[PDB]
Amino acid sequence: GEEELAEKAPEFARELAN
Repeated sequence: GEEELAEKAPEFARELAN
């Protein structure tokens, strides 16, 4: 359940920083 988020990782790094 962590691969899908790592393979796609949609604007996750930014949303996570904004």
